[PDB]
Amino acid sequence: KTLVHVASVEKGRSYEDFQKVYNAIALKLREDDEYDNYIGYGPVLVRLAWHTSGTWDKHDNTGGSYGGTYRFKKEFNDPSNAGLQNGFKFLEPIHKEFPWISSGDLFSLGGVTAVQEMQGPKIPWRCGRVDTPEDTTPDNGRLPDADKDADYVRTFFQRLNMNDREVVALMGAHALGKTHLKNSGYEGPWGAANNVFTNEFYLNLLNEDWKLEKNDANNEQWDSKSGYMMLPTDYSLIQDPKYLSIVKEYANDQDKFFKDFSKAFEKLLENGITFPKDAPSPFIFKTLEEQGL
Ligand code: HEM
Repeated sequence: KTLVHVASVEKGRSYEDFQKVYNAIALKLREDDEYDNYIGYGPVLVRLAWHTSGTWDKHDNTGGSYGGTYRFKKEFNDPSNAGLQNGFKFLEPIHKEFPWISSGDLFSLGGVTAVQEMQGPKIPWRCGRVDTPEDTTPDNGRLPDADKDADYVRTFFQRLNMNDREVVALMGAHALGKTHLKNSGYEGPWGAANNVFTNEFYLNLLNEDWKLEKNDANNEQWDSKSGYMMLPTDYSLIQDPKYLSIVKEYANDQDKFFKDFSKAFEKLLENGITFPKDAPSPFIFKTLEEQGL
């Protein structure tokens, strides 16, 4: 048994309307550049898009991006989501200016906007997520643990209908931002260019000299002398021979990584949603830079 969630376009809206929302997000990203010691809000908005989508369960179609349920306190206060309140606060003035967009559409568009504005690939995006009631909020515990191994990771993502290539591609988002000890019990960035979307995550996995250390929360993480870290689950991508081949591919082919990430990220954001056959095609938003804005 699975619920059906049919996409329904916000009434009367079309590409131009959502490009305006895109633009407002992008301009605020530019404006509020001081966030997180000048990393900016790009990374936390990408994380917010993933965590609001990553509760999905293919078996019964519970969770997922459609209902926008992070706005309800059970999901907002998931310990897995610690730190994401910053993303939500960023989006509040956006939602205030454009109150017609659904919460799910906003959270997922925030992630697309962030990736593109950080020079990542275009991510086609579809509208029509519809807010669902508080009792549809999925319980805590559907997001993954970081202390585990490759078998955990593989098994975890089966629940989101992601294969090895999809998983390795999605994990490349760890180029962005950092772990924060008070949020997750891990500390440090994965790389140097952490508000520009690149394939740095894979290059660092393969080329840094990693040491297994304990951080100040008494948790193990892999650290390099350049001041970078990897979670146990990140490092698992080079411990497993199947993941390791894919890491090598993306480390050696920027374009391939961009294309595969774009597909997997859109899929993650669309899991659980039925698009009517007459739905609009996916939108590909222009960046501020492409618009001369
Ligand atoms: C095994 C799967 C994953 C695990 C265990 C995991 C774990 C974590 C942890 C522990 C943090 C640090 C949070 C903090 O302390 O602030 C984090 C941050 C982050 N995650 Fe992942 N993650 C996974 C997959 C993903 C995926 C699939 C994406 C997106 C496609 C993603 C995007 C990010 C981003 C952008 C940040 C940085 C946020 C910031 O700097 O505020 N993660 N993740």
